Amino acid sequence: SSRRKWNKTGHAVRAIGRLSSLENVYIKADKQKNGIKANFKIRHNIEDGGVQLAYHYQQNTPIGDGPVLLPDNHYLSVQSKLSKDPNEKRDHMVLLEFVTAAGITLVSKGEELFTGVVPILVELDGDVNGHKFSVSGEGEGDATYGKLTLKFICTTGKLPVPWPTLVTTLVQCFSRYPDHMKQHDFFKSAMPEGYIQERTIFFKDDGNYKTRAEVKFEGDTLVNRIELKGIDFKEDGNILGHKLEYNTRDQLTEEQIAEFKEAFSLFDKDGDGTITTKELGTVMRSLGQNPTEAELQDMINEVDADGDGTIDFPEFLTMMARKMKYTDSEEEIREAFRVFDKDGNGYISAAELRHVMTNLGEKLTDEEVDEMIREADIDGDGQVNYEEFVQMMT
Ligand SMILES: [Ca+2]
Ligand SMILES: [Ca+2]
Ligand SMILES: [Ca+2]
Ligand SMILES: [Ca+2]
Repeated sequence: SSRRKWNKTGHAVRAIGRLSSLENVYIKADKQKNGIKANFKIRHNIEDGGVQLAYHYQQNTPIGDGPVLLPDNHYLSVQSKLSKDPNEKRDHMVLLEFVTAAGITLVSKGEELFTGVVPILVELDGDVNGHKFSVSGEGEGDATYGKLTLKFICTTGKLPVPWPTLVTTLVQCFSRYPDHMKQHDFFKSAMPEGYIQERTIFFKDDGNYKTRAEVKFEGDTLVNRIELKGIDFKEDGNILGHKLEYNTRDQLTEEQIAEFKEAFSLFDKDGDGTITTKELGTVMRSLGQNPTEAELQDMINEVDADGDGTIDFPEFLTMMARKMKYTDSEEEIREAFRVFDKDGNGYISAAELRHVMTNLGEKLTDEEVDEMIREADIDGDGQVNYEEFVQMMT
């Protein structure tokens, strides 16, 4: 019951950390190229702990002359699930993804090509630090639901980088745009003739990928043909060392749902099943921060799938599930620590933890605070240090 009070307060602090970061796929118009650009950050969990970040910069430009839709700023929100085919002997990846557009609060001819199930083919040739490879993929897309299902095989044998590092490179035309956002769908507007998609992908503390792809219909089939070049990777880093987790570790016990609901209720103080800017502002002040109305709006917008300007319960569950699927960076975890460690000395004291609990509205007398400090205090100094916090947080 003191482990329930860490869990709750921890989840709240994590929720605020999610709402204050930029996890989606940000798309903007690029009038000079009659297309778009994007930027986003991908997290690759490192198998023995930690996260490997990959910073993406993207440009798309139409292959044809016909007119295209240039969007207002918005984002795509991706849910990916990687798995293995138990009968496949070759080095491979099975991928299932659901992609939805959002970020604009409350139809081109190309879009007609996507109203049913469309076969897909993908072909990639790569070269990373001189290690060459090829990948072929096939499956289908159902843009009505933002859905893709694909299987990929490394046709040259063993893949010299981890599969997850290639997911972004391996058809954003299959995204589901909501009815109020159909005029911002560049990708389908450019079909059937297609677009060129280019990226540079920076793997933090390591090398980079450069990619160029052509995405277009070839008969009935939507084809993505790509070349990729990787340079400057460390032979012992996460990429060439194969130190990244493959598998989407996507639990969500009913128990975990229940813990997220408890943190939800800390925000949703009128119990109506949705969090407003007023409510989010209340929580953040009480934790020491002082956001403006604009920032609170932008925070909500980051996870506001229906665009009504509030975070409803299912939208909060979705946000929290994703925040637990991928590991936080050391900078992020330190930030969370600093919410508690108010004097910055590296130690959460009983006094500091009371101050946060008092301030967040809990009745908890000196007594139970102690009980909480004690629960987390591994080395018995009567305080919680960074490493004890990191553990209390998993
Ligand atoms: Ca509410
Ligand atoms: Ca909403
Ligand atoms: Ca302190
Ligand atoms: Ca301690």
